[PDB]
Amino acid sequence: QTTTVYSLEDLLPYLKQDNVDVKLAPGTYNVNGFDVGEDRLFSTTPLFLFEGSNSTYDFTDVKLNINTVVLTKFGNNEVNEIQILGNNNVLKNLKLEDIGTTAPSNRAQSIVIDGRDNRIEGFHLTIRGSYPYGYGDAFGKGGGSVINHRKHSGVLIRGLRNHLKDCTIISRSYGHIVFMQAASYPTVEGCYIEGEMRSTDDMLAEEGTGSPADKVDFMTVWGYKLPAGYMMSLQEGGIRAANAGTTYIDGVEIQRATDNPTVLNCTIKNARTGVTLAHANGTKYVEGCTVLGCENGYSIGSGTVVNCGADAIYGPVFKNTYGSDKGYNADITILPPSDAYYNGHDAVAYIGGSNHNLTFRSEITEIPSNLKIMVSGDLQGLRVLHGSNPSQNNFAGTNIVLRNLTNFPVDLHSDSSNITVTSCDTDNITDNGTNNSIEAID
Repeated sequence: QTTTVYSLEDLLPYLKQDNVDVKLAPGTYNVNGFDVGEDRLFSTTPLFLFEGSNSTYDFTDVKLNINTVVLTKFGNNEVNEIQILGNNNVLKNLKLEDIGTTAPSNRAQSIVIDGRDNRIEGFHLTIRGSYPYGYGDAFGKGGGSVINHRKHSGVLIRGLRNHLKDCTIISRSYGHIVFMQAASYPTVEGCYIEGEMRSTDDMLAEEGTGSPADKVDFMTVWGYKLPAGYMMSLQEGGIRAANAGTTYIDGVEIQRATDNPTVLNCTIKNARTGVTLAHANGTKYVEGCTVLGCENGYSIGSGTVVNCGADAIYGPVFKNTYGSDKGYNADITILPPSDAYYNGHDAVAYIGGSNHNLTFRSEITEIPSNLKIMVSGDLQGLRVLHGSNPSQNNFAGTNIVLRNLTNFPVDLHSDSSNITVTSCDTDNITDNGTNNSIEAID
């Protein structure tokens, strides 16, 4: 009942068919610039457009090598290597690697998942080729950039009930590793997600070289010269819900926020954010995850984070995004450091909003002197200095349960009120808020 094909040329017709069971024979397949043309195999982008429904595609032992020059062969248009438009499709075990580091002419997304009830399982994806690469988002991630960009993202989850399962996503590109736009009930489960880091001091050492950052005198889009002392990711989000977007389901174009995301048992390493879902609506659930060396650990806005862990070497494990945050319930383990501490944010957590139930657990005995649990106050975060992103800093906290089962100190700012604090040690808790309760525990 399974059709096996032995070339990308013979694969493509099946992508336009419904109810097919297709296997691409074990082997290596190469997509290079010569392969993209009007009379060539890849006439249009997306390269692999899964338009059919109710189909299964097996890519076991398939290595698909896509030369990044392909990202420049479609004019000034977005290039997507893989897009699923149908429903009830299963794609499994493909190994996809972006070859070379050539930047996209405009922008690129390796995999885009529209439709409903699709699953991508067991993929191994390596993302390469973007501009600028080496600065993170310091000189622009959207419009009005200090340095113009050609972003390359990895997996874009849209549609309805679409599922990313047991995948490895390695990024060496300036883009989100895994993100959700206009997605209803997306689920990310069992995935390993990894980017790479670079200190702002290393960036600043480009002074005099004529680098692109050197030529703008390191003036960031946040309004100030790039500060030393921070560790940045070269990628954007690890698992992120975008603000708003467009998806396609059953020939219906839909503009909406992401809603009801679920993230289960994922390890995220060296991204801008471990798991950030504050922009998603509906029920948010994050369970069993590990976040290592990210600039921020967990920021889902509201919902549940349970049985999760983050280390604190490069940024806070937990951040309330806005003062409008409400009903954030979290049980987070501060993991032992995966590398030396280089956390310029001067906080292991920033807590604000109202009606939160927060538990922090750790075995760490050696606490860096700048690391503190903050309830309200002026976070020294890289992107919120000197009034930048003002809704994400300097906001009040009210009616919050804080169970500090850690040796980390707690600072309650004067904008904090009705904070119920239990801690291993209350001697390192400073309270300048209103009607805060502070009880020690064994």
